Amino acid sequence: ATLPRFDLMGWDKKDIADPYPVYRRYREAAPVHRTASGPGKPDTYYVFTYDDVVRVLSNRRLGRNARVASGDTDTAPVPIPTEHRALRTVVENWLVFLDPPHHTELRSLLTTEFSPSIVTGLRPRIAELASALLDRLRAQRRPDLVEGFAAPLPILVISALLGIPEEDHTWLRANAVALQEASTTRARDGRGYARAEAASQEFTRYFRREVDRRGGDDRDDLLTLLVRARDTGSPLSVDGIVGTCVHLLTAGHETTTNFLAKAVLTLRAHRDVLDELRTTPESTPAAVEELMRYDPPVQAVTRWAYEDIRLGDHDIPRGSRVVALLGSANRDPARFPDPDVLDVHRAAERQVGFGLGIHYCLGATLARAEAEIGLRALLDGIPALGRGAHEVEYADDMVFHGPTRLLLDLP
Ligand code: HEM
Ligand SMILES: O=C(O)c1[nH]c(C(=O)O)c(-c2c[nH]c3c(Cl)cccc23)c1-c1c[nH]c2c(Cl)cccc12
Repeated sequence: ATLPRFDLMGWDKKDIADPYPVYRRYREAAPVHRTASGPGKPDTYYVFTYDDVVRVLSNRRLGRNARVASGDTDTAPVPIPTEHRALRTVVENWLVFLDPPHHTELRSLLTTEFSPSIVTGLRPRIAELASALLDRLRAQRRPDLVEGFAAPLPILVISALLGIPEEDHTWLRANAVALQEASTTRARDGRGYARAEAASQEFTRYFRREVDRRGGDDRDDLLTLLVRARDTGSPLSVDGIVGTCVHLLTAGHETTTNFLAKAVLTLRAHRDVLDELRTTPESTPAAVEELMRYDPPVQAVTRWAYEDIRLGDHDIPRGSRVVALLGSANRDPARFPDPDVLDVHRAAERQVGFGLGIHYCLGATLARAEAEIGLRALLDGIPALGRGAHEVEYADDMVFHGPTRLLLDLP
């Protein structure tokens, strides 16, 4: 061919921070790129166009279980190495890696807790949190927008939702990042799953203690809602409740964090727009839509073929692993003219940064509230947000994509 074998492993720092040119070349050669794996194994098909990505997350034929796909069984249900138990029992229990019917029942029991009406009555407390955070972060030496803002904001929001102390916000962040070392795009090199294993163990005990405490008080809070189901005839285990808690805690912030951080890098690289938001507050909602498609926090999601399927001009055999590049789709010229230009005026409801299909983002509404509000606080809270320079460090993560830390500078 012309361009080489494609995958998401082992990227250099500078391409992680700006992979769009990579997605562009490959996308221009072919909409799908097959990447074999060997002797009796499944190849991976990477989808780069918007239309194909939509089909992939739409198809009732692409599931989340590799072990269901292969008909094999010496195969893990979740992409977690068998030797690691705690880790593995917590990831198997994530709604995201679930297929109907189980997934349907769990999403339904959960979905009512993130309603537009609940989110609306939360906007005030989310605004108040963000402000107080910018206060502590301001009286500080070498402020880091991530650990000092983008990370604790959504953590405080989801933690109050679950029913756990805010005082643990830093402790929750640490373990979350440690656990995150298990996603498929990271190395397994030097200290692989090791840290993710210990992170899983701490969360299991931590949450186990919580659930064991339910029937003292009972407030409205996910933990109590869950344990209530189980005690009144609902079919779910502690391993189910525990994983669901970890799943929400992580799903509840790691994406919001990466979005907030990358939203700052984007605006600083587009001062005309950032200067627009500062002067015109109502533009925020529209801007959040663009910032979202321009540089989405989730660059890749995977599905598994449960029977043969034809995507693009390739036939994807039952058992294949399919990867939908959300970041590539969002910059597909076939659907977003001038994909590299930050244009807040283009029509919304097209960007797939929140996914699509039955696994669409459970807290999309909440997420969008934290983004609009959080961005606001930044725009109004840090006048020099777009001035001077900064220093950023991206993580070795192509799934949860975004800065590990983002430093700005003081007055
Ligand atoms: C701007 C921030 C956020 C972004 C960009 C985002 C993006 C996504 C994407 C792309 C998926 C699909 C994954 C797949 O198909 O494999 C997803 C799933 C999910 N997200 Fe969000 N998310 C965000 C915030 C949140 C928040 C704040 C919560 C907490 C309420 C949350 C909870 C979930 C859950 C539970 C799922 C799995 C749902 C299922 O499997 O049916 N997310 N998210
Ligand atoms: O590692 C992957 O390949 C992966 N793919 C997805 C996906 O959804 O397609 C995820 C994932 C888990 N939770 C998610 C949420 Cl809440 C949003 C978007 C993606 C994910 C993950 C993922 C994130 N963190 C993980 C950990 Cl810690 C273990 C195993 C998988 C993941």
